[PDB]
Amino acid sequence: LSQRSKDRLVGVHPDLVKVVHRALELTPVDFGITEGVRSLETQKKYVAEGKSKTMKSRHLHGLAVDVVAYPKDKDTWNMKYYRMIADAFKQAGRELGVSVEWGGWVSFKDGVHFQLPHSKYPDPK
Repeated sequence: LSQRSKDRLVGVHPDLVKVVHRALELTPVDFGITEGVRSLETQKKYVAEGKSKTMKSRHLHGLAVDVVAYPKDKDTWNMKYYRMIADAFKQAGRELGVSVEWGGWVSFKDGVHFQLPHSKYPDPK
C-alpha cells in the first residue's frame, strides 16, 4: 500500500482526487503529485517563459494533476513508468465512473499529466 506525502490536491476537483487515491492503491509504481492548482500568476509566467501555449490551463480550476514516479531503480523519467500509472488512472476512472485524460512514445511533460475532460468539466465563462 503506497502512502502519499503532503500533496496539494487541496482545491483539486473531488472527482479527480478520488481517481488519484484509487490509482495509487492499484499502481505498480508508487508516485507523488507535483502540481495540482496553479495560480494565474504562475500561469502567466509560463506563457511568457514560452512553456505553456495559451493563457488557459486545466490547472487553474483544479481539473489537472501532474505526477512523478518513484520507481525503485530511481529511474525517474522512464517512459514506461508513466504508462503503468496511466493504466492505473484509467482503471480508477472506469470504476468511480470518471472519464480521465492522460497526456498520452510519450514526452515526460505529457506523461506526468492528468486532467478531467473539458466537455464534462467545462471552464467558467
